[PDB]
Formats: sequence, structure tokens, C-alpha cells
Amino acid sequence: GFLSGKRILVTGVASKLSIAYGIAQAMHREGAELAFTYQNDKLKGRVEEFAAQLGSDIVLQCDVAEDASIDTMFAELGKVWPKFDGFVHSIGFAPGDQLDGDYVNAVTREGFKIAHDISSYSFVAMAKACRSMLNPGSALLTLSYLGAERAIPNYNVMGLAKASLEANVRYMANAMGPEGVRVNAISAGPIRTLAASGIKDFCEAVTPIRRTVTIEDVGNSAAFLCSDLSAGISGEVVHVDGGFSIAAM
Amino acid sequence: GFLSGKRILVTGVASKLSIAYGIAQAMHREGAELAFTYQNDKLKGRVEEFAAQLGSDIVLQCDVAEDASIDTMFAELGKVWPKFDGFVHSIGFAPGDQLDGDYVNAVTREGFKIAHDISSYSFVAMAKACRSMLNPGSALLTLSYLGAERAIPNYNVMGLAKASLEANVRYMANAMGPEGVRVNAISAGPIRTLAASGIKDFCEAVTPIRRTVTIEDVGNSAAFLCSDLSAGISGEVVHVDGGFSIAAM
Amino acid sequence: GFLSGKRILVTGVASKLSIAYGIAQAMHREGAELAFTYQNDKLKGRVEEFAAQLGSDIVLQCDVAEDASIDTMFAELGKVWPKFDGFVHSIGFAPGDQLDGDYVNAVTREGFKIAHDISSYSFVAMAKACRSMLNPGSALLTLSYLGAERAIPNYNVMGLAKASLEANVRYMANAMGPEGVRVNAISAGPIEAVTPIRRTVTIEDVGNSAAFLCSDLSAGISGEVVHVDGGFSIAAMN
Amino acid sequence: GFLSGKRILVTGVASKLSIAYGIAQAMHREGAELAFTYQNDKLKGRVEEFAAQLGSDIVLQCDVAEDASIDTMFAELGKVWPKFDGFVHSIGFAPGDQLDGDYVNAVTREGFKIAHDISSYSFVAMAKACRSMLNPGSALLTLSYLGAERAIPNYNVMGLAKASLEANVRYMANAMGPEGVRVNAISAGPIEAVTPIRRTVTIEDVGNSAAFLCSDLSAGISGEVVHVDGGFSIAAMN
Ligand SMILES: NC(=O)c1ccc[n+]([C@@H]2O[C@H](COP(=O)([O-])OP(=O)(O)OC[C@H]3O[C@@H](n4cnc5c(N)ncnc54)[C@H](O)[C@@H]3O)[C@@H](O)[C@H]2O)c1
Ligand SMILES: NC(=O)c1ccc[n+]([C@@H]2O[C@H](COP(=O)([O-])OP(=O)(O)OC[C@H]3O[C@@H](n4cnc5c(N)ncnc54)[C@H](O)[C@@H]3O)[C@@H](O)[C@H]2O)c1
Ligand SMILES: NC(=O)c1ccc[n+]([C@@H]2O[C@H](COP(=O)([O-])OP(=O)(O)OC[C@H]3O[C@@H](n4cnc5c(N)ncnc54)[C@H](O)[C@@H]3O)[C@@H](O)[C@H]2O)c1
Ligand SMILES: NC(=O)c1ccc[n+]([C@@H]2O[C@H](COP(=O)([O-])OP(=O)(O)OC[C@H]3O[C@@H](n4cnc5c(N)ncnc54)[C@H](O)[C@@H]3O)[C@@H](O)[C@H]2O)c1
Ligand SMILES: N#Cc1cc(Br)ccc1Oc1ccc(Cl)cc1O
Ligand SMILES: N#Cc1cc(Br)ccc1Oc1ccc(Cl)cc1O
Ligand SMILES: N#Cc1cc(Br)ccc1Oc1ccc(Cl)cc1O
Ligand SMILES: N#Cc1cc(Br)ccc1Oc1ccc(Cl)cc1O
Repeated sequence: GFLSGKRILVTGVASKLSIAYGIAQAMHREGAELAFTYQNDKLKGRVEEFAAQLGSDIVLQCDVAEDASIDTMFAELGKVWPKFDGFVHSIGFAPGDQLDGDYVNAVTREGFKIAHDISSYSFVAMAKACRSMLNPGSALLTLSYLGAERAIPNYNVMGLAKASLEANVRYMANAMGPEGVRVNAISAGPIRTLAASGIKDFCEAVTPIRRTVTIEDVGNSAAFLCSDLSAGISGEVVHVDGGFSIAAM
Repeated sequence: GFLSGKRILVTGVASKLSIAYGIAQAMHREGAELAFTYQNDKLKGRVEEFAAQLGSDIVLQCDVAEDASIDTMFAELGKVWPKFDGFVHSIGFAPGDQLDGDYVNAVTREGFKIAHDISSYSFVAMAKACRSMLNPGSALLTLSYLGAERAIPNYNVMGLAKASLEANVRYMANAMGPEGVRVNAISAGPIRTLAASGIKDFCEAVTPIRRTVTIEDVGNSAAFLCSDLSAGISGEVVHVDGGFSIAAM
Repeated sequence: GFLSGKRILVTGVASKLSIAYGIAQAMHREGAELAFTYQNDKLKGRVEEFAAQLGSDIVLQCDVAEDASIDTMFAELGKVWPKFDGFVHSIGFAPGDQLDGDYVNAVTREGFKIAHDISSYSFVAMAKACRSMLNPGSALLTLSYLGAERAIPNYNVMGLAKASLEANVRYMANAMGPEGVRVNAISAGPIEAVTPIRRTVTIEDVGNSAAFLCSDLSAGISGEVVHVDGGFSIAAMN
Repeated sequence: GFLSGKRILVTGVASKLSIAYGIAQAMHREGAELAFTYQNDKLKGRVEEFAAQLGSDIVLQCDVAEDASIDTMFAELGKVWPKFDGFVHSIGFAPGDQLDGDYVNAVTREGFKIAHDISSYSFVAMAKACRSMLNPGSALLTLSYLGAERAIPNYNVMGLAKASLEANVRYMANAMGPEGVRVNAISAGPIEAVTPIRRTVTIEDVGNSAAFLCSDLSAGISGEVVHVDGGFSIAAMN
């Protein structure tokens, strides 16, 4: 398929409901060789078990809060893939107290710091650590949300972090393009994943396609953006939300 | 390939340099069945000859200035494709006097009217005329340019028309989504085509990928947007300009 | 006030509810000298009454569908204001059939053409017609709506026409900036529980922002679409 | 003037070239009563001199890296202004190493953290700390730059920090709108042949727009990033 001969690292697989899971089955269907990271020991077996289904045995600890963990992870990966063709960054976090109710009351300095570090900085932190391993033609991809561009109740400081993240996409694109690397985001519509219970009160009637997008839709667009078919696209946030953001009333 | 079982009409093939030409070879490579329109008798043989290469014999006159021409064209097409899966709208025009020098001096009421009618209205005019022929899963695609969003010297009233066109993309998406049709645009970076001699003084050093996009890049993104792989994307303007618009200085 | 010294042409007064009417009051308050146009004989008396109440007797016919009507108006204005400081374009139209139901079914070639001509081309037409009359420091203003940027039901082809108008703003700001003329738009909210300010905007609110954008206070702003919609467009799922 | 009746806190004066300094002059001209903060002992005398020249003697230490410094400042302000009408946030910082060369190579976790904390979090921190002190009709303003929206060389992580700040504006406008508080930003140009107005913006131009956005004239505007950059961001390849 259209990713044959590519090697792609995939972060953030937590269950079969994860966006990262849909992106992985899609790139896998399309002929990519895959490798996987997992945040910590609680998810090691699970992620090894999801990896195994997709015929990868490359499954590595990576907590993106830690420079040493990202560095170690890429060192270990370089033993099997001294070069590869990019990564999918599918990782968000803010402490639970940040997303309950009025934004200005819930936000704290520490909550802001963690949300931005894990949801935004980690993307460029991964890029720094593997920059010399990337082939020409490589593509990096992260996931964002409409909360970057609009004030969405309860999403709160995550909206700020995703705005920081989309700006990260542009700065990374502009920096890395000259060495042959593209960097994009998918602004995904809402899907019912493990991380979405963290959000309070979690629209298909006012989406133009009249249904919510699935991890399959998101996965297919992802595969496209990490392939040579999208060689003309970098620094872009592609809305995969069924047209929701372009509608009003 | 990823358009097998799709039938797609392609307008605006004028030479081998046309964006429509790149989109057609790409959809053709990907297993689509194709049909072609041509503006008038001056391009009939040429377009039949380009069609023939791509193994289509469906080649029909269509001047989009004329409701009767669009209606006749779809009547003729319905004899061979009573149903199909969408069309590529790759058609722009403004009289030559519109694009020389200062915008407020060059623009006229008639120039404005023609630019908008041919470059913007024609897209929804085609949609009106074939609406009942479209399958569920159909996708419509037009081509726009950065001149819709920024004041670009000499591009002049075409910038207004392309802004009208991108708004057309949203209104069409929102209207047709409920019956299972998606509608998008590609905002293409500059390529050296037949229509670009019309533009005066026609940047790769400040594009992040450090080269201009080709009709191949544009064609591959096009194919994607008219395929089921992009089923989560409607009402969107995708920038295929190598990241040019997201850079400054 | 912050417009003393300025002479501003105001189009589009049709009633005391008109956006142009709120704009004119606010501009008069801030000390501008005002002149007015009226589309046709049906509105002439209303515009003359309102102009009198503001201390103006410059009240000129202008139908922006006609190049000759625009030229004749500016030749008449020239007799009393050979130079002036810009104008407010507060004009919109599409045939009523364009606004009824599903967009693709309602839009027609003629409806599209009329909507773009009246709602967008007429802004630059006015600018061509008065260009040598503009002082350095001039400011042109037009009025737009969120339907330029989102698909809003029934607003239909008026949305394309507004998107065209917002591009016209940019192209005009770019062309006329070197001669000392700024061009901007207000994207006004409709004149409520999901609006951040928790109320709809009024023609007073619109008027005050329009006065600003036509004054030397806004000298740093050109080519800009300013949202005066209470925060509505930046909120989602409130 | 159009700010008479208003009491506005101004942060970020460091010199007569500071954006905050142009803002304060313009606000004083339009009749506002002013109060000032200063980051540290190095800037205290400059801020006191300037405040004296404007007829103010409210000059309070505030380092926005510290929650305690922000709380203590607002407790001191409360002794003379138990209620007030909003504040201008004119504060930006990243370690100098963040701004040197290729973005990906210069950015570090600590640099990123400091840039976002000082340049974005501190806007809402101030708002939490004074929220019950704000009158209905209040207006918060912050300052941003085009590097929030485009990749500009060397501006590097300050661009992410500004994008965060512009989202903070929206989220804040949404949260505080129901209590009668507006929140906006100015995206200022750098303080020229491809700028539509054919000159860079001045701190006077910025000041006048900031005075507007903090006055009841802008009552219809909230959650908005207004570009005061002479049209620069809407032009291409001039
Ligand atoms: N599900 C939706 O509706 C939706 C919509 C738009 C965007 N997104 C985004 O898509 C991405 C994937 O989210 P999801 O819904 O698939 O959720 P998920 O809960 O399946 O995935 C979140 C993942 O991030 C990982 N992660 C968190 N902290 C980490 C750390 N310190 N180190 C390493 N990994 C860490 C978790 O272990 C988990 O694998 C996120 O960026 C989320 O914001 C989700
Ligand atoms: N080439 C570029 O750099 C570039 C960049 C961005 C967008 N675009 C857009 O892409 C599209 C294709 O342009 P191109 O550069 O491939 O040019 P081209 O000159 O090869 O194609 C323009 C086509 O439009 C057709 N057309 C014009 N008037 C017509 C009418 N009345 N009826 C039917 N067809 C009509 C012409 O016959 C021709 O086939 C246009 O919308 C153009 O604005 C071009
Ligand atoms: N009312 C709202 O909620 C709202 C919101 C956003 C934008 N707008 C825009 O504000 C502007 C003013 O609208 P309004 O609500 O004040 O409506 P209104 O009907 O009071 O004013 C419309 C005006 O346009 C004039 N006009 C129409 N065709 C014309 C022609 N051929 N020549 C000259 N004048 C012509 C009419 O005479 C009338 O004065 C319009 O551009 C409208 O699109 C309205
Ligand atoms: N100067 C320009 O061309 C330009 C253009 C666009 C935006 N901006 C923005 O305008 C704002 C003001 O910048 P400026 O050009 O006036 O610079 P300036 O250096 O005069 O002002 C920066 C101010 O930030 C203050 N500051 C830094 N860290 C702080 C802390 N911990 N606590 C409290 N105060 C702190 C400094 O004391 C200083 O007063 C900034 O947000 C800057 O990003 C500047
Ligand atoms: N990853 C992740 C995640 C963590 C927190 Br805490 C909050 C939301 C998260 O993902 C989302 C889930 C759902 C939506 Cl709509 C957006 C998201 O960014
Ligand atoms: N199609 C077409 C076309 C017609 C005119 Br007249 C002007 C430009 C045209 O296409 C473009 C060529 C080049 C660029 Cl960069 C943009 C365009 O829209
Ligand atoms: N003027 C005007 C106008 C004409 C038509 Br037909 C449709 C709408 C018009 O004005 C508006 C009224 C209300 C809103 Cl919300 C937006 C508008 O553009
Ligand atoms: N304040 C401030 C500031 C601090 C750093 Br470090 C970098 C830039 C800063 O201000 C600016 C100066 C100039 C411009 Cl163009 C934009 C700015 O944000």
C-alpha cells in the first residue's frame, strides 16, 4: 500500500479506542513497518499485545515528561531502526482539576505548566531527540482539537496547550522542511476514547456529514499525511471533524 | 488503487501542464474511471487526446458560462454514467485587463462579474445540475489560491472570486453533507501552467519544503480528497503549497 | 470628539434601525461632519429628516448598481466637499428567493451575480469613483457578517458575497495604503446565551466601533475585519 | 475623553520606548485614572517618574512569575481602588538562548516552560487574582504578535507562547463575559515597503487602539485579536 517501505513510530496507543490505534491499523494496512511506545509499566503488556497484532515487536517505554526517557527510548529504537521515516504524536494530558467548570477558576500555574509540557512541548522534544535519525521524505504528525481555536467549556487550559501545539507544528515545519521533513496536525472531531472521560459532559446533527468521525477516518487521513502522497502539505492543521468547525447554527 | 470503483468527472484539462491533468493521472493511477469536459471547439481534439491516454472515451463540451451547456453536458454524461462519485472543478477566468497593476484602478463591474461567475458560481452551478446523479460517498473538489486570503499584487479581482469560491465550498459542504456528499478545495501553491501567463511577473527559497509544489503533489492530494480515505474531511481548504502560507520572512 | 476635523460620507440609512443610522449618530457625537446618500425615492425623505437632525444638508441619491449614479453622486459631493475623509459602506442585497432553504437549490446565476455586485463590487466602485477626493489619513469602512467565514443556514449566497467583500477590503487596503487611505470591515453580530458577553450587539456598539475605525485613533489598522459580535464567533458549544 | 470614569492598571513599562508607555500616555490623554506595576528594583524609579508625570502615585511591585507577588500587589491596590475597570498586560519573556537560530535546536523544556509561564499564564493569573475587584464593563487587554500565527525566524518558542496567549484571550473572554468583563488582544506589528500603510506602527498607534479596546466604545468586542500592524499580515509578495 501507499506506505510500503516506510518505518513509523507510533506513540499514545492506550486501548483499541485510541486515535493512535486507528492510525496504526491504517498505516499497517497500507504497508508501513511500525514501532510503538508506551507511557509506563501499567501499559507495557497491553501495548506489546496491540503491537503484536500489527506484526511489530518494537515496543519501548517512553514518558515524555522526561528528557532522559525520550533519549533512552530513541537510543533503544536506533538499535533496530537506525533511520526511519517519522512518528505520530498522539499524547495529551492535564491534571483532572483543570477541566472542571469555569476556566479562570479552575486554571492554576502548575496545571498550565503540565498541560503545555505534556501536550505541546513533548512533540518538539521528540523531534529534537530523533532529528538525525530521520530520512529525507519523513513526516511528523500530531493530534489537535477545535479547542485550540474556540473557547470550549471545560476543555479549559487544554485549549491553550493545543494552540501552543498548532504553533509548534508551524515552527517545526519551517525549521525542518529544508532538510526534507514535513510536520502537520489533524484537528480531529470528538471520538469516544479513554482520554475523553477526563472531559466533562462528553453535535452530530449539526456536523455536515451528520455523524461523528471515527478512529478509522482519522487513521486514514493520518496515513495520508505521513505518506509521500501528501508531499505538498506541511505546517498545516487539517480538520477531520466532518466539517463541524465550518458550520454555524 | 484507492479510487477503484469510483467514477469522477474532470474539468479544465487544457495542456499537460494543467493542474487538472496532474489530478487526472493520479486518480487514474489509483483506479478511477474518468470522464472529461472541454470548454469549446478549440480544445476538443486536445482533450479527447488527453482523455484517450488515460483510457477514457467520455469527452464532452461544457462552457460553464452557460446553464444550457452544463445541463446538456450532464444529460450527455448520464447516457453512460447514470450515477457517478463526483467531479473536479479546475476552472478560473478573469479578463486580462483585470490583472494588470493597481487593483482599484484595474477592477471594473464587468470584470468583477465575469471573474466571480466563471471562477466561483460555476462550481455550485455544476453541483446543481448533477445533484441527483451523485452516489452516497461522492466528493466534489475545486482549486483555490492564497490570493483568497491575502492581498497579492496583480492577482486583483481573482482574489475576490477565490474568496467567494472558498465560501462556496463551505455552503456546498453544509448543504450536501446530509445526503452523503463532501465538498473541499485545495489551495495550491504556484505552478507554471497555461493560465499562469495571464498573471503578471509569474518564493521557493522561503517555502518550508524549499521547492514549489508540482501538479503531481496537487494531483495526489486531490485523489485523496475525492476518495473514501478522506471521509472525515468536508468544507475544508487544504493548503498544498509546501507550507508557504504559514511562514513569514 | 475623536472625529472633529473629519468629513465622512454615510451610505445605507433606511430606517432608525439601520446599522448606518447607529454609525452616523456615534460619528456625529464624536464631532464628524456628515454627508448621506439614499438609494431611491422611497428612502429620500427618511434620510433628509435624519440628516437634518444631525445638522447636515448633504443628502445625495446613489444607487450602487449603476456606475453613472455613483459618478454623479461624487460629482455633486465635490461641489461642497472637494476633499473628504472616507465613507461608510453599509449596503447589502440579494433577491429574496436566494435566502430560502437549502443553499445549492436556492442559488441561481442571476441571484449570485446580483448579490456579489451589490454587496461586494459596490464597495470598490465607490472607492474608484472618489479616489482623488480622499485626504491623506482617510478611512473606508464596510459591514460584513460571520456568514463570510462559516456556512450559516439560509444566509446562503450572501455568505459568498461577504467573503468576496472581506477579500475586497484586503485588496483595497493594499492598493490604497500607499496614498494614505485605510480600508477595514466590521463583522457585526446579528442586531445570546452562547455569546460571551451574554447579549446581542446593538447599533450603538457597532456605531462606536465604526467611529473608531474611521478616526485617526485606528491609524495602525488596515485591511482588517474586526468582529463586533460580543465574542460569538470565538465560542463553541457553550 | 472616552476613558473618563475608568481606573486602569498598566503593567510592563520598562522605558519610554515600551508599548505600555505609549498605551499609558494615550489612556491618560483620554482621561483614565492610571495605576502601574514594576517588575523589580531595577525598574521602580523609571516607573515612578513616569507615573508622577501622569498624575498617578499608585506604583506597585509585581513579578508575575510568583503567585504571592500577584496577590500582594492586588491586596495593595485594593487599599486605594477596591474596585477598578481592568488592566493592560504588556509582558513577554523567554531566555535569550531560545531566540537564536533554528527553532527545533534552540527550544528546550525549561525555555519553553518559562516562555509560556511569563508570556501567557501570567495573563490569566492576574485575572484570577483581581476577579471580584472588576466592575461590570471592565476590559482586560494583552499584547501579542504575528509569530502566534506564522513561523517567523528566531521568534521561535515565543510564537508558541503567543498562540497560547491568544487562546487564553478567548477562554478568558468566555469565562468572564457573563460577569460583564471583556478580554482582547492587540497583535502589534514590530515597533515597511510590503506593509499596506507603508510605515511601521508606532507606540502612539498601539496606544490609541489599546485605549479604545479598554473603553466602553468597544463594548461590542470580546475575545478578539485585533491586528495593529499596518495591514502587514493581510499582504503577500508585495
Ligand atoms: N478522542 C477525541 O475525541 C479527540 C479529539 C481530538 C483530539 N484528540 C487528541 O488525540 C490524542 C490522542 O488522544 P485519545 O483520545 O486517542 O486518547 P487515549 O487516552 O487513548 O490516548 C492518550 C495517550 O497519551 C498518553 N500519554 C499521556 N501522558 C503521557 C506521558 N507523560 N508520556 C507518554 N505518553 C503519555 C497516554 O498514556 C495515552 O496513550 C490526544 O492528543 C488528544 O488530545 C482526541
Ligand atoms: N497554476 C497555478 O499556479 C495555480 C495555483 C493555484 C490555483 N490555481 C487554480 O487551479 C485551476 C486550474 O488552473 P491551471 O493553472 O491548471 O490552468 P489551465 O490554464 O491549464 O486551466 C484553466 C482551465 O479553465 C478552463 N475554463 C476557463 N473558462 C472556462 C469556461 N467558461 N468554461 C469551462 N472551462 C473554462 C480553461 O479552458 C482551462 O481548461 C484554476 O482554478 C486556477 O485558478 C492555479
Ligand atoms: N442587521 C444585522 O444583524 C447585520 C449583521 C451583520 C451585517 N449586516 C450588514 O450591515 C449592512 C447594513 O444592513 P442593515 O441591517 O443596516 O440593513 P438596512 O436594510 O437597514 O440597510 C440596508 C441598506 O442597503 C441599501 N441598499 C440596498 N441596495 C442598494 C443599492 N442598489 N444602492 C444603494 N443602497 C442600497 C438600502 O437602501 C439600505 O439602506 C449590510 O451590509 C448588512 O449586510 C447586518
Ligand atoms: N516591541 C514590538 O515590536 C512588539 C510587537 C508585538 C508585540 N510585542 C509585545 O508587547 C509587549 C510589551 O513589549 P515591549 O516591546 O513594550 O517590551 P519592553 O521590554 O519595553 O517591555 C517588556 C516588559 O515585560 C516585563 N516583564 C518581563 N518579565 C516579567 C515578569 N516576570 N513580571 C513582570 N513583568 C515582566 C518587563 O519588566 C518589561 O516592562 C510584550 O508582550 C511583547 O511580546 C512587542
Ligand atoms: N490525550 C488526551 C486528553 C487528555 C485530557 Br486530561 C483531556 C483531553 C484529552 O483528549 C481529548 C479527548 C477528547 C477531545 Cl474532544 C479532545 C481531547 O484533546
Ligand atoms: N484558471 C485560471 C486562471 C485564470 C486567470 Br485570468 C488567472 C489565474 C488563473 O490561474 C492561476 C494561475 C496561477 C496562480 Cl498562482 C493562481 C491562479 O488562480
Ligand atoms: N443589508 C442587507 C441584507 C440584505 C439581505 Br437580502 C440579507 C441580509 C442583509 O443584512 C443582514 C441582516 C442580518 C444579518 Cl445577521 C446579516 C446581514 O447581512
Ligand atoms: N516583552 C517582550 C519580548 C521578550 C522576548 Br525574549 C522576545 C520578544 C519580546 O517582545 C517583542 C519584541 C518585538 C516583537 Cl516584533 C515581538 C515581541 O514579542
